[PDB]
Amino acid sequence: QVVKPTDERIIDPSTANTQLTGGVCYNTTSGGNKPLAGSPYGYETWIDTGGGVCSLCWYGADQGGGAAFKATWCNPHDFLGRLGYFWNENKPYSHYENIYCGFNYTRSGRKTAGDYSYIGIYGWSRNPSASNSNERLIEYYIVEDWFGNQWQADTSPMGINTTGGTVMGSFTVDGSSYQIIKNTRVNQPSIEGDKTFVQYFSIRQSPRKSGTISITEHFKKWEKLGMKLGDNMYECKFLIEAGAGCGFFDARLIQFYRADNEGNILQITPLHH
Repeated sequence: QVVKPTDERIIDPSTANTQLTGGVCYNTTSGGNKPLAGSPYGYETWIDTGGGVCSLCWYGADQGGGAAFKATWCNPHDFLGRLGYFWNENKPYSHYENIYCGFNYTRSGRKTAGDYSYIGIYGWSRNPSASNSNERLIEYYIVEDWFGNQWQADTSPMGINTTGGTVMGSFTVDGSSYQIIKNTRVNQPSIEGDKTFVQYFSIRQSPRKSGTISITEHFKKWEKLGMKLGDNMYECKFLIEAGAGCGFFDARLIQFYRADNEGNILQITPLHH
């Protein structure tokens, strides 16, 4: 019994399908979070100079819910483009209350993003007091959609053969079941250098290109399964990741907002006939 917000500044994602223009584009690796002018958000790009042309283009503070962007890649070697909240102020997820993201995008078709790919919500968290040192750094994904590959349709949810790890459980939210997976990344690149850390995934069983993500509901369910996030959330951004391929992602809407359990808006973007 968390009340879903009904505030009229919330844009209905189902009909938010007007092509945006006037993007500001970034074609190289950003080197972490970069803040956006007149916006609460920041972007990050990871673009391999050894691959082909990639970009992320932000649609600005006054349209598309304020976090909308278009991304492109061609022969990338794991392109990541992402935009949303950057935190990293020593607070657990629960400090940020009930986080929601409304979205609506187009993208290139099946098998245009390599053998693995991810679309949805992404970030990191820190939990230094965790007794298992593997669990002191967390990378997370809520996966609404992907590009499939030669072997599996983009209409079929990815599994542990793509993510690695172990199915911990599942639940239903925002109109679909989600499979919850935990994976350990052993001596791999992170935001703290090469080390061992864990990854939490929620995989939407019915992939989709528009709707609302009740982000905090994922965080709550992960923690019930022993998948703890700790006390210093790094960020919470909308992501497209392409392992390879040549394609695009083009959002007409990405709108983050936060509300308390009564459903009152604490933060929303944007902001007479």
